[PDB]
Amino acid sequence: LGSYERQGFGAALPLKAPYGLLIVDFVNGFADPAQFGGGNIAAAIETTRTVLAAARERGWAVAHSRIVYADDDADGNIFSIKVPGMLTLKEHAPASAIVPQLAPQAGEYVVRKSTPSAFYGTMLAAWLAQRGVQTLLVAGATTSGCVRASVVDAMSAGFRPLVLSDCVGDRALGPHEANLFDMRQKYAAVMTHDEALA
Amino acid sequence: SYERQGFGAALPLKAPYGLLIVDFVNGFADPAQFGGGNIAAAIETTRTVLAAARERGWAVAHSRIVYADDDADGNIFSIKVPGMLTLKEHAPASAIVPQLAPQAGEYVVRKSTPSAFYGTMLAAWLAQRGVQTLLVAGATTSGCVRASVVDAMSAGFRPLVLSDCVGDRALGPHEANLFDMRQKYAAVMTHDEALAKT
Amino acid sequence: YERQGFGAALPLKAPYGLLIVDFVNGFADPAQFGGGNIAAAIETTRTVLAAARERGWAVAHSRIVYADDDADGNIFSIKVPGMLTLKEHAPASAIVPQLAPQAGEYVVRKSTPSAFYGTMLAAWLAQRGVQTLLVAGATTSGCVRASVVDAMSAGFRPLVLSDCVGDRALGPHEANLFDMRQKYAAVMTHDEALAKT
Amino acid sequence: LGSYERQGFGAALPLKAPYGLLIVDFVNGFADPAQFGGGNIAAAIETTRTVLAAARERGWAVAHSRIVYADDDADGNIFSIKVPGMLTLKEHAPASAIVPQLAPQAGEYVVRKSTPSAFYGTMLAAWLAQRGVQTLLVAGATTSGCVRASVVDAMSAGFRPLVLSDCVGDRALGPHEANLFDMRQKYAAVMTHDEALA
Repeated sequence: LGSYERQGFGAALPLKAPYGLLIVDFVNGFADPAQFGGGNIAAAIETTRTVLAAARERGWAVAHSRIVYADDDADGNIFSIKVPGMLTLKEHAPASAIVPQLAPQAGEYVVRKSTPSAFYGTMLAAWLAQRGVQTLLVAGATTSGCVRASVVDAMSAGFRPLVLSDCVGDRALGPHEANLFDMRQKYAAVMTHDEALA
Repeated sequence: SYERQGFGAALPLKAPYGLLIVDFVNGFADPAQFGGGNIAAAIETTRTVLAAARERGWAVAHSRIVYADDDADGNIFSIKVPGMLTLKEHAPASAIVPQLAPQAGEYVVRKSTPSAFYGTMLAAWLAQRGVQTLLVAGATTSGCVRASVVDAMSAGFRPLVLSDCVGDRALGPHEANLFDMRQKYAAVMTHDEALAKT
Repeated sequence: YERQGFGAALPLKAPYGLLIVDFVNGFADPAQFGGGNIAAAIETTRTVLAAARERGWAVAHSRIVYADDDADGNIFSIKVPGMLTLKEHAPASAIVPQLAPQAGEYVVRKSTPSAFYGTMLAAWLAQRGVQTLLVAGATTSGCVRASVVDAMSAGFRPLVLSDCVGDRALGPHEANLFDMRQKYAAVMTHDEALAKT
Repeated sequence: LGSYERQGFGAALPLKAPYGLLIVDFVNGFADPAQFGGGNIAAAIETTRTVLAAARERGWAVAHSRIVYADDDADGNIFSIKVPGMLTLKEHAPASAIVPQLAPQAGEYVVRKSTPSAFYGTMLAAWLAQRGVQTLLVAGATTSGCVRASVVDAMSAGFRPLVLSDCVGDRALGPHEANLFDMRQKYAAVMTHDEALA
């Protein structure tokens, strides 16, 4: 693991406005640990609220993500084979719904996805492109799933990702911190929410 | 919680098959620059695999990180990992290692981001051939391998992770990323198992 | 075009799919966004769609749809102010009844001309192994031609059903069929297509 | 043709900074009427030099497109089924080179594609998003071809297209003028170069 600093990894990603905020799948099925798990997801959702309000106070473009399949499993995919309970994430299923504490407002965009990433076959890139977004704070679940996937795509799409370490949670803490490492060492700025805001 | 929330489900293999070898390039073969860890081993192991594909008629595509000579397309990825800039077309570091040298009509895919698919023709190329299951070998396990794997799932292809054919510079990062991929994104197996079943 | 090698034939190749682009109430009725030959295109598509279901082909439909607060109001809705009126539950945005979606049929929602742009449609077709995409919809010089180029670029063989695509104005319809024929597609009537497939 | 004004097509697309210039496929092959040129492409090439020169001294983001296929035809696609001459635009074939008149310098990106649009299977979108580009001047060839593909994708990608009326070119005036109509109507601000820079 010394190879990372030798070969020049983990360089700081300087921060640049305009800012935006992406919250990825903080949805009833991911908050409640009976369905799609809880390690530090419950905690992450709640801390995120400060950011969200911070977002709305500064006039930040904000985007929320939801995994949504079609009711007749029309768009059932390779993903929903590997993790079968994702098919159950239908448009009206309470389980697919954003959690009351992060409920969307005003001109904030809600993106429906059938993949891990909030960019993949969505209009997220162009929405942020259009709004001239340079740096993008990310929050959500899962750290080792949709978050990271969404985070690497933010990067590739041309956005300076800033991962809120205390605003992403997983059902599993080991994966949680390894994916923070990967991301810290390769794909974005990685700091807690009070730090980000400042 | 992973078991109890339905993860880990087998992803059956489905012909026709293809092979994607990601960033098996001198940069990543060579530990003074970007290599190290278990990268030298997956490269040799991948030869056996690349040979089989050649015998069986599969679509084979190779990936290479390539940034512009004048840093024209230097990007956010370039900022966390400034060395990725150094991989110019015609820098020997960007060249596919000689021992997996392309043939024939095997597609060499040029990318400037982690994933083989991002900002490239790989899905279209594979789509046109009707590949259903994609063997993936390459580096880095925790880097470009995982990005390509997740994107290949997202684009419709069943990912087949050849776990002794993917390498990283650090064993912790390598194991963690293989675990995520098996859980969520791919059928992970050894070349022996994959080759025989396919 | 012939001196430079254009409009070569594009041979047909199973598995077949069908795309129906934006045949919605807004686009079929002439005061809203419809007009011209769009309505007869809808009626000829019915026959194709029926055959697709019987043949077991993958069927996609598309719909233009913006968010209800206009949060995703983009550049396309600056050029064409009306498009923003295509909200999810707005009747204008709903597929025409003649062509209602059944069971396995994918409803692609979009806020741009192409059914491929920022949608999963390439990924949906590829999962199935569709090699040839039959295309119907409105508008020939809009969402069709954009969809036809994109399926071509995503590696699919576009078969444009020239009598199932329809437009506001004949000229653009005709000069966009021409392009599609010269650069992007097998273009042919729906009865040839149903025969050769 | 009345229908356009009545249903609200053709409304103004306001020019918004910062600006960016895209030049599509003004390559020797498309300047040369034996191969892919003809019509008003020659004159589009010459007028373009003025927009390019203004782009450089104004600090505008500049991207230039080229069509390029692999030497061994490994990326032969549906496009070159329909226009087989496309196969001969190989990386080092004179016909694939940007015409000397619009010789790129600088941090000017050159984007290599095998499809009509400069945006499809390329980094162009992420490239302009990182630079914060809001309005994108377009020029190139063919109007009824790669320029129309590029301008519709530009727009879709969240950028304000601006077709340089006299810097886009075709081999036939009928398709040229049909395509400017559609673009003027659904996709772009359309106006001459001097209108444009002023």
